Amino acid sequence: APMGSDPPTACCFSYTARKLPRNFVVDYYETSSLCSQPAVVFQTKRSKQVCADPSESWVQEYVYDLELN
Amino acid sequence: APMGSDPPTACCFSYTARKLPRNFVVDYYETSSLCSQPAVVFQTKRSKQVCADPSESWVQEYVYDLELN
Repeated sequence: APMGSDPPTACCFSYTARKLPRNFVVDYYETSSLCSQPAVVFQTKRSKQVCADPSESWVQEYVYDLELN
Repeated sequence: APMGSDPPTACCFSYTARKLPRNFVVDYYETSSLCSQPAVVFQTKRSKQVCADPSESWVQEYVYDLELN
């Protein structure tokens, strides 16, 4: 059926500059795909969501910890 | 006070390919600014929002009509 048209896309334009302490990341969220530059988004406690360069190994590590417990 | 962190940004990655008939644009919405590539978003009746290249004169014209009545 006629699906949506072509809305924008929540793509990160940059990233923070400090690794969020595990005590500051209760969850996370990934970007879209349309834009050729997706990224991982960490959800904290006194903020909302923070973009993170997947190129930083610590980002992949925190994601793994979130996949576990 | 401690504002938000650095959430993603609703930036358009592309644009439709056909001018939306005036009978298909009851309103519109502009993108953010963080990303060096903002754009205008038209709100239709059987969709939601559609990105549009501000380089197309018809896009600037429809925006003017929306600023009037």
